[PDB]
Amino acid sequence: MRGIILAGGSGTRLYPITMGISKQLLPVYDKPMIYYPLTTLMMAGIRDIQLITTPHDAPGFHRLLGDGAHLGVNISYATQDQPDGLAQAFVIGANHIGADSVALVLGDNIFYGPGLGTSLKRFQSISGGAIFAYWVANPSAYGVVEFGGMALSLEEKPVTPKSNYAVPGLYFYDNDVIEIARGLKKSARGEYEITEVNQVYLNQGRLAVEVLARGTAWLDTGTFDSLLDAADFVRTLERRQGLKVSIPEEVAWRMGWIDDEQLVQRARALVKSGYGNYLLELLE
Amino acid sequence: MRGIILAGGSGTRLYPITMGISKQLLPVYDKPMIYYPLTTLMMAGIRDIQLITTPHDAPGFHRLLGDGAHLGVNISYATQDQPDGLAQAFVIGANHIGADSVALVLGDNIFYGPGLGTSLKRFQSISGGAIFAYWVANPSAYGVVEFGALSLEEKPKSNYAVPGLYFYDNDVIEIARGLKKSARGEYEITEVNQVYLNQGRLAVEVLARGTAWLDTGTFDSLLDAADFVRTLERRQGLKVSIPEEVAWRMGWIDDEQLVQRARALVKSGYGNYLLELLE
Amino acid sequence: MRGIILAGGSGTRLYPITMGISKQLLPVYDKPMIYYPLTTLMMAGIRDIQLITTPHDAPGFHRLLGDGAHLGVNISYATQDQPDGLAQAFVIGANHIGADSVALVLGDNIFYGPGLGTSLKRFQSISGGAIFAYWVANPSAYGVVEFGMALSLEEKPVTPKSNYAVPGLYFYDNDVIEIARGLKKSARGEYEITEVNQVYLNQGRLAVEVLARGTAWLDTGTFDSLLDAADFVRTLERRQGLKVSIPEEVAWRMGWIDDEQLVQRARALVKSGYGNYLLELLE
Amino acid sequence: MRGIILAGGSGTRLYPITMGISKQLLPVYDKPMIYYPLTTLMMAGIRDIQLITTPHDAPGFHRLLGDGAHLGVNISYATQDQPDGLAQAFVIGANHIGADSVALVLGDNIFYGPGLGTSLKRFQSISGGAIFAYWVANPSAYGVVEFGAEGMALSLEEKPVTPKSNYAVPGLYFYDNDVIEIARGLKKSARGEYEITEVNQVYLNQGRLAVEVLARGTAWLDTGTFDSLLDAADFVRTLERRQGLKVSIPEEVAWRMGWIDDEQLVQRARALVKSGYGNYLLELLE
Ligand SMILES: Cc1cn([C@H]2C[C@H](O)[C@@H](COP(=O)(O)OP(=O)(O)O[C@H]3O[C@H](CO)[C@@H](O)[C@H](O)[C@H]3O)O2)c(=O)[nH]c1=O
Ligand SMILES: Cc1cn([C@H]2C[C@H](O)[C@@H](COP(=O)(O)OP(=O)(O)O[C@H]3O[C@H](CO)[C@@H](O)[C@H](O)[C@H]3O)O2)c(=O)[nH]c1=O
Ligand SMILES: Cc1cn([C@H]2C[C@H](O)[C@@H](COP(=O)(O)OP(=O)(O)O[C@H]3O[C@H](CO)[C@@H](O)[C@H](O)[C@H]3O)O2)c(=O)[nH]c1=O
Ligand SMILES: Cc1cn([C@H]2C[C@H](O)[C@@H](COP(=O)(O)OP(=O)(O)O[C@H]3O[C@H](CO)[C@@H](O)[C@H](O)[C@H]3O)O2)c(=O)[nH]c1=O
Ligand SMILES: Cc1cn([C@H]2C[C@H](O)[C@@H](COP(=O)(O)OP(=O)(O)O[C@H]3O[C@H](CO)[C@@H](O)[C@H](O)[C@H]3O)O2)c(=O)[nH]c1=O
Ligand SMILES: Cc1cn([C@H]2C[C@H](O)[C@@H](COP(=O)(O)OP(=O)(O)O)O2)c(=O)[nH]c1=O
Ligand SMILES: Cc1cn([C@H]2C[C@H](O)[C@@H](COP(=O)(O)OP(=O)(O)O)O2)c(=O)[nH]c1=O
Ligand SMILES: Cc1cn([C@H]2C[C@H](O)[C@@H](COP(=O)(O)OP(=O)(O)O)O2)c(=O)[nH]c1=O
Ligand SMILES: [Cl-]
Ligand SMILES: [Mg+2]
Ligand SMILES: [Mg+2]
Ligand SMILES: [Mg+2]
Ligand SMILES: [Mg+2]
Ligand SMILES: [Mg+2]
Ligand code: NA
Repeated sequence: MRGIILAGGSGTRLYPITMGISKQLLPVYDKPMIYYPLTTLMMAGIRDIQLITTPHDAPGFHRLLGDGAHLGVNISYATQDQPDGLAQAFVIGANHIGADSVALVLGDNIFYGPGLGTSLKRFQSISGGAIFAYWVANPSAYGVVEFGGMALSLEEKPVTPKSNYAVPGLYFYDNDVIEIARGLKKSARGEYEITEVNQVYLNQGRLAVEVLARGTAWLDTGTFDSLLDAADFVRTLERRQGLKVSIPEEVAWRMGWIDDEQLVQRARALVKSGYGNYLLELLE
Repeated sequence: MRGIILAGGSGTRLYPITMGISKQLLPVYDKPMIYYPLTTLMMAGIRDIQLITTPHDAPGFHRLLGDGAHLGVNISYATQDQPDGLAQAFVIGANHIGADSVALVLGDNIFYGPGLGTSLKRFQSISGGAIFAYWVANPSAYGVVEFGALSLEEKPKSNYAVPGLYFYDNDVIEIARGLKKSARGEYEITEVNQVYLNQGRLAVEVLARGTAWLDTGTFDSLLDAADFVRTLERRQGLKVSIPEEVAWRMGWIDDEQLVQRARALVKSGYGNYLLELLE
Repeated sequence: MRGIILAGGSGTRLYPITMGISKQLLPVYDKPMIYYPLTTLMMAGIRDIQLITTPHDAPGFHRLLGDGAHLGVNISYATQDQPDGLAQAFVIGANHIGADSVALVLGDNIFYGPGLGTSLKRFQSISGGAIFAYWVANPSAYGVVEFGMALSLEEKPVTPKSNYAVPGLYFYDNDVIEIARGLKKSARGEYEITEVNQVYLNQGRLAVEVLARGTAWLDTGTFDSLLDAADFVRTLERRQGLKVSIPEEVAWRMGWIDDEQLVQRARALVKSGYGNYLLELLE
Repeated sequence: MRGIILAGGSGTRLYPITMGISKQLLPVYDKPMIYYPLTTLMMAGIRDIQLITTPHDAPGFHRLLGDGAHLGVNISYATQDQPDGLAQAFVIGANHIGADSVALVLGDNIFYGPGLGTSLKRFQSISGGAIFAYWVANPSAYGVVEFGAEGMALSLEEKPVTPKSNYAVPGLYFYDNDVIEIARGLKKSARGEYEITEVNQVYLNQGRLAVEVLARGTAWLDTGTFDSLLDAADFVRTLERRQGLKVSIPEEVAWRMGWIDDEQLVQRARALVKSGYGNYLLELLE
């Protein structure tokens, strides 16, 4: 299975913060935003990960991640000329995907909790599509899945939502998604829609939908309030429960993709922020 | 008076966040970090403002700020190739400063409260230097002033921090030049202040009771800053350091310009506050 | 002008917290809830303050506040046998008020900012009624005032005519007692403060002021609003070095207690940190 | 095994808050403080629970908890004349404990996370004593346990000026029946109190103190200062807002244990309608 992080977009909902910088390079407490979706792929067992970025923001990502060898992975890059839809991930990313299955994660999404770690490897064998559902108070802000207990309908940002279940930005597909995505026309709102990709899998009878487990947090960081709330959550997990979450150096180390020497290496550079100290303790 | 914002630095206390974004382009709730020291200069009535940035981050600043004209100011850019210390502000910015007095603000500082708004205009006339003091529990983390003004020491003989806002007459260009490095290895703003102190030409004001001064340079201090700004909006209905507001209140842009900035920033909710300013 | 704090009620919106203890004895960061409305009355210059409580919660209040002498005021008590509504403050409190004007503050309310400190003494000379207005995003939760000047007043409207809540601070001349005595129970089953205000509005004798820009107003009667309030107060201290609604400070600033008395208060409260602030006042 | 919650104390470190309310009746977000230690005992499988309070604070606890039957538990109420120390729990509570083992939990403590739920029942068979350890930045502020080279407990000190480790000893203790006589033999410490640390020292010196470092990802909190109380409330709200969990809900535990049935749970939900807390109970039934 190959991994893609959609990390472009104009970030208009964060202006003026994102006039000067990509949403995906914004801090969430103690690490760049892009670290969270990066680690979600890594935890699913994926080592070949492509970022799709705008042309103008790519150098930021290159400066931050290079080719990902320091994290035990192969990170590569592709460019999206304008932000004309999430379903373009599979078109732009088709070379990267090859003949494999794919996991797409959105660059502004944070997944945390039971079932959202190393157990995501269960999706590597995907046949058809697999997507998720997460109860929210305001479903009209998201893609929405309606159940009957199987999935019944999907709608992007419905003015009259048919459930309270948002569809988070993590999607697993077999290789058929490339042809599905290539065949899509632009929606009314001007975009190649991931919700329409999911519709085709649904029509065929091979969309699986799983409600995220009790105790899971899912966050989209695309508003001033949700970005700040995400940071507070991550800090709270460290201060109260002693956990640093989505630390790619740790995940790479726990998966065996880098050794102790390398871990120490990464830690030394990050000593002064406090981030590198966390890394050191993992050893002792 | 001309304005300089130091907005370079390596940001090593924020790694890895600052491996991919400048500290001065960090979000602090509803706006980027640079907006805070920028609006502090604008409130002092300063329209000639040079950002010193690193070569690599400069593009982000440009995309955000351009030439300033939309905020009714003249934003100019200079490069500092290496973060060799704060006093390089004056050497690097000397063509900018010219024959004028100068306000230097640090790119990662927030000033909020009594006496830190449009009353700052009074410093335009500065002769000598003028700096500030602010009580803090952890005086070691900052530069430090003792009163009888008595001693300055960069990182205690008191609990008074010297925050990152400094006003100098034209002499500072020469004084910065006539310096040579500290034990860690930087040209320190603290030494400039020492020089002015030595001639008996440094004024120091304790910031007013109830002022907030913040430095966003660590994971906790940044997040605490963000939280503070949001708290001001949710609890007190105040949006702070909005440059379009300051410019509009100063007469530097007009109603229809304001309405344009607002339309451009409508999706995030930031523009809606600018529209409310008219109603 | 005399003062009343309504500090009874059942606290159902905080159950099961308030199955133990009164809402008005809950912490907000560094002090009991009741200190905020108490200090409001004090900043208005009022020294004769009656607390109305339930019968069962009274001992908590007596333990905390006693007769108020340590704060340079006279705190007295009355009980409300059932929580039959806010306007009963003026019936229960009739003897306390006597012939005087009165300020009523609700026990779960925090007022902070410009115009909400010692400048409140300007209301002592009230003729008629004077109430306030504060923009909230969710007006249906509160008393609501519509402007055109005040056009209408409605208690928790399903379709609010404005975003302006009517906060729990009210100043009235002596006529309020008879107005309250004449009320019947609303559809809700309570003698409503909103109806008292309606009577003054009917008579053209209700003044309404929108709270100043930069003011905070809070009602702490939900889990979220209680916790939000605590976070706000701690933020003021951590970020701006302010401790707010400290009654010892207010009393000392009014001349009601002296330096040596302030020291005694500080000494009583030193293990928590609260007393250290009081010592820092002296310098 | 019997349970005791120590819920007295003067609460001086929270004055003036605790001049008007017991620390153990303070709000922690959506429930009183006392519900956390109570639910800890219940999750250990303990239904016979003694609450020790001050005499003046007792009525508030009775108003809250009544006879405990709504939670499927039996509540014995005791009072402590003066706050003379933690080990007095076993003297006051001697009749309550009888011949059984006992769990003691401190009224101002919150335990959350792996190993601190229903798996606590593993301590009912305790022989000797069993206590815990939790890394803190400021161990001076707590009882402190030092481990030897072989990883076993080596020393215990209450609030040492020079801590020998960073491991605080949290306020949850499991003991066999010998604890009563041990506690009976104690003299007041240099703080003037009958200390829990001295009880634990007796068992350690006897070679029968077991100490477990709390599992990775656990939260342990003491709510006895303005900042720790507020931090605790923030934590509990974040778990709901972000992870969709309400924690230490004793009605839920009683219902999961089979101590109350569906109709009883609804009855509790109905008493708790206006706050949101009851609505959570209704959601459990689905
Ligand atoms: C439209 C577009 C977006 N992006 C990036 C930016 C974000 O990291 C990510 C998703 O864009 P956003 O504008 O944040 O999308 P958002 O409104 O949050 O909605 C999406 O994300 C939601 C979950 O966060 C889903 O429930 C929706 O079904 C899905 O459409 O993709 C691209 O890289 N290219 C694009 O063309
Ligand atoms: C290993 C590791 C994990 N995490 C995060 C990822 C998740 O949000 C959270 C839990 O991840 P993991 O511990 O790998 O466990 P998870 O994927 O939930 O799998 C567990 O939970 C599943 C569902 O209960 C079980 O079926 C599995 O057997 C069990 O291993 O911790 C980090 O942030 N950093 C890490 O290094
Ligand atoms: C060294 C250096 C820094 N910078 C930028 C980064 C920051 O915006 C600002 C100050 O750099 P920082 O490393 O944050 O400095 P910091 O440790 O906070 O200390 C300074 O700022 C403190 C106030 O925050 C003062 O109390 C100290 O006296 C002063 O030394 O200048 C530059 O643009 N160029 C530079 O060469
Ligand atoms: C009904 C009743 C309440 N009380 C106490 C409890 C509270 O401290 C205070 C107010 O009662 P609460 O139930 O919070 O009222 P609440 O729903 O917030 O609304 C009141 O207060 C709101 C402002 O907080 C106003 O906007 C409303 O017009 C007013 O009716 O009075 C009494 O002492 N006796 C009572 O009969
Ligand atoms: C002295 C005393 C206290 N209490 C109650 C109040 C609290 O809920 C609980 C503990 O008293 P506190 O004064 O908070 O104790 P505290 O300083 O936190 O320290 C205790 O609890 C700490 C854990 O929170 C331990 O690490 C210490 O070893 C232990 O002595 O017992 C009583 O019921 N009776 C008492 O005599
Ligand atoms: C005028 C103005 C002030 N402020 C801030 C600056 C100060 O921190 C605070 C008070 O400033 P100001 O009202 O200008 O007061 P002063 O006369 O004390 O200088 O409000 C803004 O954030 N935006 C604005 O448009
Ligand atoms: C004097 C004083 C005011 N305050 C609060 C009350 C108000 O919320 C705010 C300002 O009050 P104050 O300075 O008295 O101003 P005003 O003249 O505007 O009424 O500070 C305290 O908390 N403690 C005090 O001792
Ligand atoms: C069963 C249950 C557990 N919990 C809490 C207790 C613990 O802090 C955490 C885990 O408890 P539990 O799931 O019982 O697991 P363990 O087997 O690790 O003991 O969840 C509740 O808050 N409510 C509940 O109803
Ligand atoms: Cl109430
Ligand atoms: Mg998004
Ligand atoms: Mg700094
Ligand atoms: Mg109320
Ligand atoms: Mg018995
Ligand atoms: Mg304690
Ligand atoms: Na037994």
